[PDB]
This record gives sequence, structure tokens and C-alpha cells, in this order.
Amino acid sequence: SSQKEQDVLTPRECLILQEVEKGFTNQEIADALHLSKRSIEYSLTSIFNKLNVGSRTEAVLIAKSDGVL
Amino acid sequence: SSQKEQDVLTPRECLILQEVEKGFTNQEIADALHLSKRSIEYSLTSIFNKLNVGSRTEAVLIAKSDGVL
Repeated sequence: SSQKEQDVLTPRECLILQEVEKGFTNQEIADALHLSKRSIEYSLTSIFNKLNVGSRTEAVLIAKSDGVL
Repeated sequence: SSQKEQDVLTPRECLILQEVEKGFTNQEIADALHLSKRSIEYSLTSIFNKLNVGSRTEAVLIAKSDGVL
């Protein structure tokens, strides 16, 4: 639970991460969740707060750092 | 030379990567190169092509994947 950070996030936020950390971008996340590059960006900017991510770059970076991918 | 992909890039493009792969975002790249979020984004979107990066996410992701950070 509190051990995790990238997966302890909200279900969508976790989906967000996996789609960024995937190795594409927020646009692919939108494409994945069926949202929009506009919609997920609002989740990326908030993941900036939640995951202490810089904006998106850490969302994908920290995942590998942790061992997620 | 041809072995590298992330660092074989243009001097700026390499600087771009290191600032994304750093663990902040393109905005920190802008702030690092003293450009702008609007100018580096133009480099990120082209690094999409150069590095085969998905937009920016791979720029920071693939770095760790390779062992850059």
C-alpha cells in the first residue's frame, strides 16, 4: 500500500502511468483510456502532484527506476 | 556513433534528453537550456522522430532502459 507510489495511485492514475511508462506518451494514454490528449494531460498534471512526478517525464521514468518496467 | 541513439543526437537534442531523463520534464529542459516550454516542445516533438521516442515519454524512459540514467 504505502510502500508503493506509482500503483498506490487511483485506478486511472495507475492506468495513466502504465501507458506513459509504456514508452509512448500521454497521447497513447488518452488513446488507451479512450479519453483525449486533453483529458489525460489533466491527469498527468495532477499525477505531477500525486506521484511527485515532474509533469509526466517522471511518471514514465520513476516506473523503470522502481522496477515497474 | 551508430551504437548510440540518445547521445548520437544533436548537442541540443542530447541536452534535451538529459533534462527529460533527469526526472522532471520538457519544461525543465526549457528552463535548463534557457529556452521555453514552447521551444523545447518543438525539440521533443522532433526527438520523437530522432530517437524514435513516442513524444517525450520515451526520451526519459529509454534513457534508463539503455543505462543513461
